[PDB]
Amino acid sequence: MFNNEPLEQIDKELHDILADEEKRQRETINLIASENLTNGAVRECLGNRVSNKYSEGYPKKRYYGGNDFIDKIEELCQKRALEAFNVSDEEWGVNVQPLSGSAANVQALYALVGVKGKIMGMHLCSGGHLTHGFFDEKKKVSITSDMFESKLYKCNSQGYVDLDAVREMALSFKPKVIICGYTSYPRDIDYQQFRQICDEVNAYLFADISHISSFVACNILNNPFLHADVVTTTTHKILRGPRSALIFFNKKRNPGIEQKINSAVFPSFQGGPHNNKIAAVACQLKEVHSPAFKEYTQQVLLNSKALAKALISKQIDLVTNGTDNHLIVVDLRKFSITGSKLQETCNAINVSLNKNTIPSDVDCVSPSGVRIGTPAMTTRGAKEKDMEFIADVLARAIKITVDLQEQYGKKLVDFKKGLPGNAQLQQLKQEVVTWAGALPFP
Amino acid sequence: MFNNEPLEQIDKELHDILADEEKRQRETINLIASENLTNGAVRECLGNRVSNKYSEGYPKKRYYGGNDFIDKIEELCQKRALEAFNVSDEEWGVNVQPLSGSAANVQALYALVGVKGKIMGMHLCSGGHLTHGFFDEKKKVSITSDMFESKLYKCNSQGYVDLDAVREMALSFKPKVIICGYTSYPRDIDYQQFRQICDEVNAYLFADISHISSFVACNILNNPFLHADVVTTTTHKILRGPRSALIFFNKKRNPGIEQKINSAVFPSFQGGPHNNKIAAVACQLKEVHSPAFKEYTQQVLLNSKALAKALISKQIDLVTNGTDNHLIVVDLRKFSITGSKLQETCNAINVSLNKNTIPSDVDCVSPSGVRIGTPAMTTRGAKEKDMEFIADVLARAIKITVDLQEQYGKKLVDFKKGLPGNAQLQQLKQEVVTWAGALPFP
Ligand SMILES: COC(=O)c1ccc(-c2cc(C#N)cc([C@@]3(C(C)C)C(C#N)=C(N)Oc4n[nH]c(C)c43)c2)s1
Ligand SMILES: COC(=O)c1ccc(-c2cc(C#N)cc([C@@]3(C(C)C)C(C#N)=C(N)Oc4n[nH]c(C)c43)c2)s1
Ligand SMILES: Cc1ncc(COP(=O)(O)O)c(CNCC(=O)O)c1O
Ligand SMILES: Cc1ncc(COP(=O)(O)O)c(CNCC(=O)O)c1O
Ligand SMILES: [Cl-]
Repeated sequence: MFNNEPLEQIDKELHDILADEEKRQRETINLIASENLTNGAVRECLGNRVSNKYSEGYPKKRYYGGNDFIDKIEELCQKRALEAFNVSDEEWGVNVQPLSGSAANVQALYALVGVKGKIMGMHLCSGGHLTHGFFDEKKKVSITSDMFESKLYKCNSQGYVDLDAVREMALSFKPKVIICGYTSYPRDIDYQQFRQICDEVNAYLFADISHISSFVACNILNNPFLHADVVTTTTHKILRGPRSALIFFNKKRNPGIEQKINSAVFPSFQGGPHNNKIAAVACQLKEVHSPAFKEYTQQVLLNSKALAKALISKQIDLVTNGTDNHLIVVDLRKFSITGSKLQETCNAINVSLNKNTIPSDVDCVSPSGVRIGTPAMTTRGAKEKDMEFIADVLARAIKITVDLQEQYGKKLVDFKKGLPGNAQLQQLKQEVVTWAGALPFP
Repeated sequence: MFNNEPLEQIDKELHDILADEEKRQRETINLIASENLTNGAVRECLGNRVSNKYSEGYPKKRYYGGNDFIDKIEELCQKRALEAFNVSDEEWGVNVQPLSGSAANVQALYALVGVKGKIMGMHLCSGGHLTHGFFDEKKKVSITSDMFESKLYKCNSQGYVDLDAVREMALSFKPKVIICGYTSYPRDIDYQQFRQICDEVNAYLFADISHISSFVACNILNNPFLHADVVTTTTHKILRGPRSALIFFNKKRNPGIEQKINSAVFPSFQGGPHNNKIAAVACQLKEVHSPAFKEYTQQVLLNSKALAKALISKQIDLVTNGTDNHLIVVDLRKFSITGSKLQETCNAINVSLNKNTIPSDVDCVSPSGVRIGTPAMTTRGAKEKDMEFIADVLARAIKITVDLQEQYGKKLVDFKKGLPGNAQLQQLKQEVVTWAGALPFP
């Protein structure tokens, strides 16, 4: 007793905006480090009827039957995750039901520590995620700072993790979990030294590798699996999967972590799984293991190294003066402009990037940087030669921002008033749209 | 640098299970009360490229830009939600980012009370959801029982909400939230009475209409908006949308609950929203408001009324001896078989249903009932006349179960041993599949 008209006919208002979004995405130099583009195969999963199914519990331990084919899919997804991260399904378990990275972290953290639980994570301003225990003085911003007791370590003035400060913190504060793996961190991680600090204080090692998952998979970067009790990743970023999360747990290092974590996901926090998510993670995970995806990951780093290089060739300062991964955080201080200002300037020329804090920063408001990353563009067929152009565009943006601030004022309200109608921005968007509009597009 | 190979050629392994799943669904009499089937237009959103975007924040207040088209998509969703639930956007707000009902409830609960806060909800065994503060003696099973201090009210032997008990409890325990709205409850709710007890104790009124959302929209059942501070609903059940949730808040009764609820969702709990969810919800919410969907909802109840009647005509006991909504809970005591067994008997014949507790029950294992509902089959186009046949199938299932329990014993695996190859179940399956396979399938 339903309507079966396609989306164009059924809701013309919506289909318009979705085709507009398509065009915007197609005609953008997308530098959001956390973004990517899924193929049609993954979206065919997310669009699949497999999501009609309530399948609470676990495969072979459902509450309902009729989950014959769902069980197979959940199992295939777990088979492939551990396969793809080169871990033995005898030493490592994986949960494939978490709905997103933020849910997975909260869930996994709760499993290890529980309420009033003590956790250590990197501060937001230093490159840590909200779910790593973020608070301001006035408010416990993340549940992770509220349902848990959280202390936060900073990076040094040069933007690097200070393992010394972690020790000072870990030994005195004495937490049950220490979190490593970050949201805007341009360098690789010394996990082994984290393992060294965790042992010293009997803490669990939590590695959230959401930004760098593919590197870890493709053995391009350090392996946290060698040293960590839990590892969480999102699937929608560099892994180029759907929006979802995976929780990995070392059965060997702490048996009965399986039940602990499998129950945190359900019934502690979640209800029915989203099978279309699961089905899509399955789909992307097949691709992850292939040596073709390894080419793509290498390409991401090649592009990032080249981009960093090209930005430095133009007298632009980077934090840590470079990158080990897919991401660069530009320091804007020498230019006397905010990341807030530059983000707007880039939006006007169809350049997606986000503002970001740096180490000298004191507020999440008025931050002195932007964060770019290469996974999306790499996916669109861009190579190292193309990086000079993006660098060129970012430099021009920066110059135009400096000009517009001089003409309208350091006040953001004022500044944006200078943005529309501007001759050079229209010129630059145009060049951007020209080049962007014609690259490969899943 | 991607593969655009379609699903059938990219991952043959997976496509097959999805094709198998598709077939099972097409050939099943689905009586899972919480299930439904989405049209191809809602699946077209879930598959849309809009999920590429990271848009942490709220519309007009993102942390990024290039959210021009997403802000519109999110805005149209909140418009249509408040429309559909017939509430004024001046009086009520809605959050459209919760990833599923359990996240929404956890989020909304937190917003109202926060850590170590006091909540009251119906017990699981009495019809309550896990997210309404469920614990057992041995463990706090839901986070809602652990990150909150929860107390649980039971229905009377008759299977109805004992409002006396709720006051006896609310006045002594004195919680800050009371939750009503249930997972397996066959009758309508007296919300006013709930409003009356909440006022006496200065508590919030939490109404979870996930199972009955459509009724309430279409004005077939009591309206919780008249009395409630928060209203949560999932969107994939009777509403027949994608898997997602809505949180509704009364601004006039509770000013500044907006920021409280909006910040609970992000950044307290979640990260990026899932814009395909949002896009799909929008799509369905348009459909919800049409006079045509009111037809479907009326049809649901018509069917459930007919099914109940038909079941009673066959000497089958229902809890509350009937239904006000889409769901029936059969009491199985006169037959001396558990729900668990009958579920198994039914899965064998492509009848999907679920074991459910009753008032006499004292364990969530070996419960004395099955919960059935009509939303899915009504979707297939079943009418009141078709309800005798389903009643007929369930009666026969119940009979065959008593036979198998007699032959192989009261123990589960033993009971299962009789299940495969049984002459009568094969005739009944065929019979099921024949009638089901030929019904309209979105
Ligand atoms: C009370 O809530 C808050 O104060 C905040 C919530 C989100 C905040 C934030 C602000 C900026 C800035 N400027 C940047 C972020 C990042 C960005 C990647 C977008 C961030 C940084 N810098 C880091 N490190 O982590 C993040 N997690 N989520 C988001 C949006 C961010 C978050 S501040
Ligand atoms: C430690 O975890 C547990 O004990 C349980 C988890 C889920 C449990 C459960 C058991 C049964 C049975 N029999 C039924 C449920 C229902 C069913 C609708 C599936 C339920 C009932 N009865 C109610 N009312 O609420 C529910 N929320 N989620 C699920 C699966 C259920 C939950 S018990
Ligand atoms: C370390 C980390 N963990 C989790 C998440 C995100 O979880 P969700 O899937 O719930 O958003 C992010 C992305 N953070 C935002 C960014 O990089 O832009 C992250 O960087
Ligand atoms: C009252 C209530 N709230 C929330 C949920 C489910 O939340 P998720 O969308 O996160 O699964 C249910 C369904 N519960 C299971 C059922 O009826 O089968 C429910 O009955
Ligand atoms: Cl989804």
